[PDB]
Amino acid sequence: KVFGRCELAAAMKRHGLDNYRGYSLGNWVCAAKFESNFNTQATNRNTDGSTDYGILQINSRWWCNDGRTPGSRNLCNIPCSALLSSDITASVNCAKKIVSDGNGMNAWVAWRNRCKGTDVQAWIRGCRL
Ligand SMILES: [Cl-]
Ligand SMILES: [Cl-]
Ligand code: NA
Repeated sequence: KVFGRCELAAAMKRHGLDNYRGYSLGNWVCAAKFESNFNTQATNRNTDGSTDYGILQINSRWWCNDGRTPGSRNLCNIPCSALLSSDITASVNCAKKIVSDGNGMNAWVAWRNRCKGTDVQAWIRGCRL
């Protein structure tokens, strides 16, 4: 599924991401935009053989099992394919564990490089929340 901007904001707000660990809704929408272009089916292979999955590009080395990342952990206890569903619930629940692990949203390289320190509220402007 390819979300619209306001549609995704509404879905994320309902799943409890607005101000989760102090990160306002605009941060999560901005990160999803630049990680996946709002596409729940996005995948990208990394140089170490791990793969990033889904709307928030969650990585198989630490967070989910895809059966081909040797010596990886499965800290969210999910198959990585669950992160590609049109229902973002699995992605959101796993992202909550990532953002709580100490490094906040710096875990997402695109957030660090393209959202951090910008006017992230612009990403939810005009949406009916
Ligand atoms: Cl915001
Ligand atoms: Cl933080
Ligand atoms: Na894994």
